[PDB]
Amino acid sequence: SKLQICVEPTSQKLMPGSTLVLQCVAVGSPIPHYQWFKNELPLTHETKKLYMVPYVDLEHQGTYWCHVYNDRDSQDSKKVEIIID
Repeated sequence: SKLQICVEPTSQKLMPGSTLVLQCVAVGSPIPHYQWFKNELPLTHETKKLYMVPYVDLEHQGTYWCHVYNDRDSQDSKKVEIIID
């Protein structure tokens, strides 16, 4: 079945100390895999539908997206901006 992202991440405007929660959910068979990126670099070990940072600071500001893939198809989520004010 067609790999397709159904839940797209959302941009957020956060304060230091707030929680960052990004989500990307896809359907498909074979079952989709995920890998999150920030500022063009993979976030190590962030291979889940959720990416969550409990207490944010300025270092978490940036542009994020998730690569979603299986052994036939792949899609990139929308790019979202996390602003830390």
